[PDB]
Amino acid sequence: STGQHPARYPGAAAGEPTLDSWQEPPHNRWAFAHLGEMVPSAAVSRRPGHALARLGAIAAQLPDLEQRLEQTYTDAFLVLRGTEVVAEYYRAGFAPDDRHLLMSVSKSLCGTVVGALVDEGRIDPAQPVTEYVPELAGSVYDGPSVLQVLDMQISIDYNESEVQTHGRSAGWRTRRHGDPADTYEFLTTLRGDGSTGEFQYCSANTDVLAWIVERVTGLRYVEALSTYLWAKLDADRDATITVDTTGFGFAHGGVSCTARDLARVGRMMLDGGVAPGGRVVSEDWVRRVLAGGSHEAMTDKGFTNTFPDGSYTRQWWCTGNERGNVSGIGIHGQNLWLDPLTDSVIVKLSSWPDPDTEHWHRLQNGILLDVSRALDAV
Repeated sequence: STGQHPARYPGAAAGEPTLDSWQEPPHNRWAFAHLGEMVPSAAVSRRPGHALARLGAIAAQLPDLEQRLEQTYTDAFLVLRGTEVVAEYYRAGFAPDDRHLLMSVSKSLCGTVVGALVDEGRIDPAQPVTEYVPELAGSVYDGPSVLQVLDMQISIDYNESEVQTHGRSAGWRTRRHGDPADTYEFLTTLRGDGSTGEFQYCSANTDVLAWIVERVTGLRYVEALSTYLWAKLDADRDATITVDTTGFGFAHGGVSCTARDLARVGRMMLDGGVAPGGRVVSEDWVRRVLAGGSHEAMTDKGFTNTFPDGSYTRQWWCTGNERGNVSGIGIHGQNLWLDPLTDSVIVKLSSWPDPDTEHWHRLQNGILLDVSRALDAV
């Protein structure tokens, strides 16, 4: 048993509605206004072919930038310098206001929600996970602190299999018989040797954070992500997030939004944690993110080969490079990239044919770094 979870609507029974009950009362009142949460759905456009390239400013310094973006399967690219959009690119068929899957850039959004609750004094990172989610007793999350989840310094037996099972449990892939019912149940199945302190990138960590958020606030993670972050950004559009059969948002990977709106998250980070709608996280939280995590914990050569002094903290990758670059990162080429030096945010949303190869990362990081340097005063 995974304990109490936020009801899908006021008074809803646990787990209700399901794909088979949503037409029945009392479910149908909510379901009729939220059917996309139950059944896959397409937009029917209220608006009735060519790539949009407005690289302009930095185009002078980077002549072949558009070709480089094409080579890295770029769907949306946006550079925010201060409060100004100084460069934009969208591939043919992807509109400026279209939303794009964030993959694990979603994690950095989740960490931000956790940080907001730390700022409020409702989460103490030093406390064990089980202080907030007792039902994780007996799992690999029995013992580690919330901060160790945030920094992903927990040794976990997570086949990178657990990765497929995780997706099946959450509805990203077709369910197999014997699979856990939902994301919460999947998390309780996870085991490890009990060691901590070394970085191990594991998507399960972020979903535990979201579960903690739910227990602390009583809100569905879907709503917490809005209340503590999205609704304070003055975003152009809602974000979306995939949900599993209990309505639990896929915190570690399932958010989609526009490139411009994602940049508003970076802007908030470079503004000391303050957004147009109010403070999201504390100045201290932002400083700790920009400062990085323990370097010695970071033993992922896939990262340190490019960023030798890099680290990871609070759901952000920290390059530790001379620019102090930090980034949200998601597979197939998603970055929410911060360049504090120039007070700039770079959003790149892509669809590399492959999820995570040295080849694509090399090309992608080359672009992000070149664009960052192009923004330097000269």
